[PDB]
Amino acid sequence: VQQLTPAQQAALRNQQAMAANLQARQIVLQQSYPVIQQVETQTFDPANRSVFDVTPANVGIVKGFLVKVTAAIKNNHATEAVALTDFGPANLVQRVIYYDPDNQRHTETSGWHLHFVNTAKQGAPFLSSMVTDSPIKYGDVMNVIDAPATIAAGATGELTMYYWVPLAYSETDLTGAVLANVPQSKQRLKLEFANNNTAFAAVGANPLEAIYQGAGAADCEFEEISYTVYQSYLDQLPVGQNGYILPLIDLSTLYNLENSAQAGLTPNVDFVVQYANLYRYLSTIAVFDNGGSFNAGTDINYLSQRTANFSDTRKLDPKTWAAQTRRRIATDFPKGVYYCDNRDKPIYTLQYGNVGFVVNPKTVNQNARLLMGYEYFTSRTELVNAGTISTT
Amino acid sequence: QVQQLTPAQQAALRNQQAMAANLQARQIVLQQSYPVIQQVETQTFDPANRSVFDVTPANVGIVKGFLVKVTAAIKNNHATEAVALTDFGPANLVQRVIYYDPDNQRHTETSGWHLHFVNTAKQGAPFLSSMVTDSPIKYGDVMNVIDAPATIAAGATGELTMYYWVPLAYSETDLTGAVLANVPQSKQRLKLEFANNNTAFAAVGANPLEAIYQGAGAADCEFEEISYTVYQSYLDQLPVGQNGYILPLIDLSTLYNLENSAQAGLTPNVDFVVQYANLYRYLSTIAVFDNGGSFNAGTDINYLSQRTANFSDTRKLDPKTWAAQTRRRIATDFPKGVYYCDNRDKPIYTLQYGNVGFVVNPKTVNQNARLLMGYEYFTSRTELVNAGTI
Amino acid sequence: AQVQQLTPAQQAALRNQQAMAANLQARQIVLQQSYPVIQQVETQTFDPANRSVFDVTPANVGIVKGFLVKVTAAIKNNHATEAVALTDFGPANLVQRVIYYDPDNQRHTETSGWHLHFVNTAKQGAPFLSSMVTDSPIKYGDVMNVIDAPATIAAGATGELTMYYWVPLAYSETDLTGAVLANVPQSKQRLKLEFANNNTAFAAVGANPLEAIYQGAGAADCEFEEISYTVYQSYLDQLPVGQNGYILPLIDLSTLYNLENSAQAGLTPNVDFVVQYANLYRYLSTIAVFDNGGSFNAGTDINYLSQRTANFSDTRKLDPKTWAAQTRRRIATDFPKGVYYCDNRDKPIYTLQYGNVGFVVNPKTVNQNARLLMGYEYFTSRTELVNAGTISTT
Amino acid sequence: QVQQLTPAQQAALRNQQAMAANLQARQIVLQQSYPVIQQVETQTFDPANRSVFDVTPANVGIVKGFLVKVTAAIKNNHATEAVALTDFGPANLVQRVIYYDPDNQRHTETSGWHLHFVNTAKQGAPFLSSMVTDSPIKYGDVMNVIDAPATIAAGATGELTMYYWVPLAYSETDLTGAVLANVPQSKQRLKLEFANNNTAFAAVGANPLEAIYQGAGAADCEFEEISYTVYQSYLDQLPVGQNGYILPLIDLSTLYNLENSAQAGLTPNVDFVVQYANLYRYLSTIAVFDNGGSFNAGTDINYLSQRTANFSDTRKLDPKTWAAQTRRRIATDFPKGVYYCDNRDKPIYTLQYGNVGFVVNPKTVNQNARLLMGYEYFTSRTELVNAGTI
Repeated sequence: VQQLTPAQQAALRNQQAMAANLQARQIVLQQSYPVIQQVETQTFDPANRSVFDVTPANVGIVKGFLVKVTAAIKNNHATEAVALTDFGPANLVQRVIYYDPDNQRHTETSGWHLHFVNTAKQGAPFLSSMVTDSPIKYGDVMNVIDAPATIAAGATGELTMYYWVPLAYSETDLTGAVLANVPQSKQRLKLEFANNNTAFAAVGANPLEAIYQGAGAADCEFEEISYTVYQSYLDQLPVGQNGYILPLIDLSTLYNLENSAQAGLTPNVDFVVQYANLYRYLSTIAVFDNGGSFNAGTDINYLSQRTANFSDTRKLDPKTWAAQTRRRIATDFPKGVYYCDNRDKPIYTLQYGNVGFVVNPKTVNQNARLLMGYEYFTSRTELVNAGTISTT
Repeated sequence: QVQQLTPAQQAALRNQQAMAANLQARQIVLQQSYPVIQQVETQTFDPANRSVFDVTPANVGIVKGFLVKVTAAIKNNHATEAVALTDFGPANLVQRVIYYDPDNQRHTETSGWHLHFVNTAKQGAPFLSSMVTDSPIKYGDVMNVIDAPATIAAGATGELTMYYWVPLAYSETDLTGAVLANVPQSKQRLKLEFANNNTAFAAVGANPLEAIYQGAGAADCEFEEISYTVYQSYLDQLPVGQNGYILPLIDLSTLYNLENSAQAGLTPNVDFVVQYANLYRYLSTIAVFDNGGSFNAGTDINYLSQRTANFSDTRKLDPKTWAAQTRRRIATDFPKGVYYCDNRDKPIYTLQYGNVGFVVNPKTVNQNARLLMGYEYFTSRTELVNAGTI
Repeated sequence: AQVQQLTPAQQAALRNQQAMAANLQARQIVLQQSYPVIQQVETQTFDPANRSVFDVTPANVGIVKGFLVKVTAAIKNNHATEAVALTDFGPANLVQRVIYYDPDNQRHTETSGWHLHFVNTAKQGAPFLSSMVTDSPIKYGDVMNVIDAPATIAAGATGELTMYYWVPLAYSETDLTGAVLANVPQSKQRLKLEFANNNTAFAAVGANPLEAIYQGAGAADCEFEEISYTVYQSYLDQLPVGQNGYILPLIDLSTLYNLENSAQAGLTPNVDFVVQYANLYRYLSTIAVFDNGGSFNAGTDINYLSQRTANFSDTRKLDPKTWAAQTRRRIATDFPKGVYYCDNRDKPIYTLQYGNVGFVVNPKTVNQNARLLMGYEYFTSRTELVNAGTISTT
Repeated sequence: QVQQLTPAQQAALRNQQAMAANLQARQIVLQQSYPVIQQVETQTFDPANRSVFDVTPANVGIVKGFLVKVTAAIKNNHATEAVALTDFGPANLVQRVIYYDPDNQRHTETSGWHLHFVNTAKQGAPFLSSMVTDSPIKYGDVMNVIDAPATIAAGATGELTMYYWVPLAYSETDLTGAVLANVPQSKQRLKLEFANNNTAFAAVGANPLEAIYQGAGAADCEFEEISYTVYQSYLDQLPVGQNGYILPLIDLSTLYNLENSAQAGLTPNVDFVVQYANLYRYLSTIAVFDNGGSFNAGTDINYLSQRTANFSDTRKLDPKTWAAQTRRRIATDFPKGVYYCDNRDKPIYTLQYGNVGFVVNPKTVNQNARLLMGYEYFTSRTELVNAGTI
């Protein structure tokens, strides 16, 4: 007969709180107004400081941040040039941490992983201009994301990069958004930037977190790095009786971005990375750093997503795997990056039992690691929606 | 009934309570099930030995379709002359696709070029292609999912890959046409005819409709190796109620079929009507104007149209305005000679044979000129009372 | 049923006979209490190098019986030495297409200009709007040049053409079957007219002069100077009013009288080429034009023509010279070379099953790109034109 | 109904009590009556003067068919060049056969070559031929029942002999199709058109389809004489019961008809579908692939088939396996270009016009290429509600 999973039994005992959460989200999105506003601008030399702290404005229901990073890389070598890596200007930011007003961190990931989830949630390369056949001069007019492909010996290059640091899931789904109408509780957006060490790899180094690589990289340096943060929030919140109208489940659930690093790979043996409990995984990104070398599928036998340790659900070679990615973002990721979409059916071990991610390599070099990147929800329920001054 | 024989209110000759239970049972299935894709067969062969293969898919779950990866290697053993790609290219690696339901019931019987274009038209873009952007981050053509060299020189070798989605269900959210295969009657069949050394290399001046390469060195071009891999997409972990499986009973008893046809007898500056058939629910129409081995970009056509009996021409347009309606569909143009007609918002369903027709008015017609028609359509299990498409 | 599928008594039990007796009473009241008006509804003069397709707004009044279309042209031959000569279809190719839409956006007649001209001939009993030559000493004859065209335009000369077309809606002046009640305030009623232009009206030597007007060695330099058109609408005004609104023949106004053309190819020598008639139409006549690859012959490339039926195979299997003898009893002449007329006005083809009646051409010699250009007139009785199919099949 | 539109149990929408009374009355007639064959008409003419004849036999009994002996004499008045026989040969001595009922209802309207091949197909051997054996007893070709010289030299004269069975009843034990001529109405007609001096001699290069001889002296060949004789097979002493004649009522109101057709519009390497009309009961199909006046032994055909709407191809075979299935039928091969399809065990009977089709996939198509289709079929007296036999 019919038997429900523990995930479906929880969905029937929380079905009146979810109906109240849906009708409170519809009232907020109907009656509020989207505002984007600059909250911080700074220009620094990264030979003195590279870790920065950004205090957001405490207003409305925050949906996310737009970070604009601009750089002025100068090459001081006499006779040798450098060239862009495969991640390029996405390594201008090395780490993004955001802390809640409750001092609970939401997103703690690197710069390349934030860019690829921005790519995956758009359906195209993030803030890119596609090439067409039109005689009307569209195209790369404004240089939103730009970097020169080669900085010569004695030249100077200007870089621009945009990051969307997400808090809410989308502009119509407020799962993960932050109430910020609290004056005494600050937020925090920690931003690590590149240096003259971590951004100019030599010939034979690991260009994973670098920006330029070449035989003149020992004399490449920044001149300045400027950043600008834009806070995107919902102003003019609806107020009924009993205070603000709030999607309580959507504000207590987080939406996170985390990356890891697994090692110890063996040729032609299944490397398994287990999905953890309590998380509802929306996308996995695996990067095969094969010891400072990135190859277009020719060092992988197959990628997979297993149930318990048995009965695979998508076991594909690295071109059939990339064919499912081309239905998502209308291109494929750089060399070594493999994306797995789980947005319609999220990987939830309460629903499916133990689920792992499998990589079977073909060639494993020395210092070869597997760089995971996750994107998920997590709930952790609440009992007080209060915090109102009664002497007002 | 101002234009079509039955409008959408008169086309409600169905039960409308079996339609309500079908839509409810489909939405239950698409929640409690999980999509699995897995390889079912793989074989590497030589086209000089064998060229037609029959593939046995697994009898699991509710089957949604098949992803066929075909990889090939071509040696050009000419002394001095090279060959070049045709307009259809690696999409002619597979010559025929026939699928058979466990009750020995055929579903899709097309060529490979027609199956590729329906894959393009259902994505909104060329199938499994990578768009070219302006990013400094190195996206682009990285993995070479669909790829073929544009020219194989004399004494060189070219490696080329092609993917085909053989559909059974209509889409990922519409389960019309899907096959229940848990406890079947017999095995399923996936007949696959591949390209030969006789069909894949056309000489200078030949008809490059089914060819892959064409040039002066085509007499000394040969295959070395063709591998195929068939993946099966299906829905596992089906929901179970008080009476066994929860099933969309008239989505599984419906056939989402793709079919091919061909009509000849064109004369210049008059209408060449290609009459649709009754009792099919036509969803799209692809016409390929093979003008005697020559393919032109609308230069040999006065107009294209789609008529009715009561109404006149409904979308009579010149070839560049017909192409403008397809750049809103797939965001590019089809190759030369290929014309797409979408009827997905309003399917053709007549009850009289020649009630709706497809019209091409040519202006220059060479000998052995023909229209190569491809159809995708819905039909129930009473396809046995139908007639020929066209 | 021995020849036809439905006998005239069998297809009279498929109709309401009390609604038909009430329909012929309402037609006699309309035809004796109305006034026939003919009125010019549109006129403009153009250059076909600028515009050649026109939409004509008629007048929304009365019960419309048809349209009279006068076309005048001014062809110039800018060649240096060579002249051109008039083709067999001639000035009848001044109009290329005719489409009429009624007040309810329902099309009626969608045919070519040469096919409209031959049905105009076939219903008069003579070549349309022509004057016969007599031996009267009183100066009758061709005084006004109603339909006129010079036979040859020399190098550096100009010719004036004049052509008339009757676009029928009603079947005749005594039978209002096919007429349109147009006293409704709308704008969907129009008369689309595509005219000849500089590409379709001058054919080179050895080309296909089917839709051309002139043909010769100097046809590359022939141009139009000017084309004028004038449209006259014939209708019945002051409709009789009893109670319950107007007194109208309801079956006559819910029936279409249409003219349609189609082309079929695929002829091979010395075997039958059966062009099938269609289900649910009521065919009245049939024009067949044998374009033998740009060549038109006076029956010297046909074995025989015939009409065909499922049981009772051939009904008029005749020689081409004997087929022409049955049309000299109709129009007191014969049609141009390649044109063959089949009359079915006494017993109309109405056949309830698609290819039951067919039209046969047995050719002796078939050139490359040969075809039959059919032309049909029919009653089709709206509420079953929606359930109809294609007008022909081979 | 997996394969056909209506299977044999669904095609039993007849009375089945009038079927058992028809079967009972048929064997009473076949036991009690007596087969009579007698001469109707003999006539000797010149084809330069007259060539079409109308034979009016007497209205006796239950008519089973007609035997037509045609004898001819052909002079070759050329100076130095000779002519040679075609593949169809003396079977083109009769160009057209039409029979009419006493009620002026036509039954068979074919050519002479198609009437000959149906005579071959219903026997199991070439019609009225001598099997070559090894016996020392002098059997063989003694009487020359069907004879023609293979080559008529310059100045020579050749004598031809040819026999035709024009069928009315289907067989000698099945009276389906027979004509009850004991009626108070007019006499039956048998229209016969013969060869001329314009249609029996083809020049070198011309189409030898309706010709008898073909060669470089064919401009000077002419008939000296053609004689014909018509015999009539019928049953007399019909049984009388209590209510008059004992008659197979729904066997005499059924027509066994042979009919001819022709379709054009072939292009290389695509399917050319020729659809089987509804309401006929097709027993056989003869398709002659005239490839522009050239007849080949399967070298210009990829495959032949018989499609269905619900099913796929049912007998898709290469042209030598298709000929292998007819060697189990007539114990030899039909001439070059002639392809035979047998449906006598399960006749085609659709109720929808394009349910079953006949497919030829060519590989080389010349100009004026066509298929010459010949059908034989059963139909009731409601042939008046039928359509064309494409």
